[PDB]
Amino acid sequence: TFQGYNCYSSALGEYAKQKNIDQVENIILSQWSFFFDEEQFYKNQWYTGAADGPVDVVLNEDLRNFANIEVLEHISSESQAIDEGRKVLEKHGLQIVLMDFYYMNSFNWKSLSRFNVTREHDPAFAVLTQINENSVHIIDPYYHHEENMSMEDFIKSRNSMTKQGKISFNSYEIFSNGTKKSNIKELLYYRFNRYLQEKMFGKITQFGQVVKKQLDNKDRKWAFTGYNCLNSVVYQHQNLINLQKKFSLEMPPNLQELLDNWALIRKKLFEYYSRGSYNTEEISNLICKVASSEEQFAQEVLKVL
Ligand SMILES: *C(=O)c1ccc(O)cc1
Repeated sequence: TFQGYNCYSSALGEYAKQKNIDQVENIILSQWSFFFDEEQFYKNQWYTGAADGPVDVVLNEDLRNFANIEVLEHISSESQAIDEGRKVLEKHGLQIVLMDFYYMNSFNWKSLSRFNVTREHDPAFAVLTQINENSVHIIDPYYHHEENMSMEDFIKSRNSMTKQGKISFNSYEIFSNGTKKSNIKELLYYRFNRYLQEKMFGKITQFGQVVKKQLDNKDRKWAFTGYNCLNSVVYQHQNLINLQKKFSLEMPPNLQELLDNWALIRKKLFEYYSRGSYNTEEISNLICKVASSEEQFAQEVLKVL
């Protein structure tokens, strides 16, 4: 399945790939973003990484602004959701749905030695491919997993209260109003220019300073949340490496090194959470160092691209 850089972008891109909808994948693969929300940090919601969620509104703006592609949110009800689903499958073949990940658990945490897989009501995305009498078929494109789910579990998952709001059978419809094609260099220039002008590297520094202040926080789950949140940043870095390879782009020479720096930050957050270490000072230092490295990298991308 199409990885994207977050659950929402993975779902849009998987839909786009299966239905050869032009430009959606390229606009996702060329995204360059960082956010930090101190209020979400202290409510242990998804507080950093590529984009606020679960819907990536900045990506929606990019799709409209560059390709004249709209993403329309539909809201439904218990009585109407499945019949509306059948009509969507007849007309478009797929439906992108908001789902409580509590009912999906698409990722094998035991592969990374985490056996205490704490259950959480978190909104995620699935691509619905088939409606049966007592079951549906879904793809979780972010975790490259597909399953048959009972009709009961499907309906429950689409109607549950999560830590990040109330799901009411929400579905996302991508429609092109007249697609403008972009060169990958144009899409990257706009993103890197926006990254610098909005001082997104500054939000990395803020994250670093907040990590330093958790020295004596007895609660460590911010570090697991941070670990999960930063997978989006690793994916954007890998996506840009893949774009560099495909289109023979000129990049500053330290792109792989930056990906490695984010992978190390993630490793140390995971080790801290798992009581492997006691090193918030070290983690905060690495975050503040990568903030400056990312600012410098972005300035150099605008020069050499
Ligand atoms: C994507 O939306 C998503 C949600 C929740 C988890 O845990 C992982 C991925």
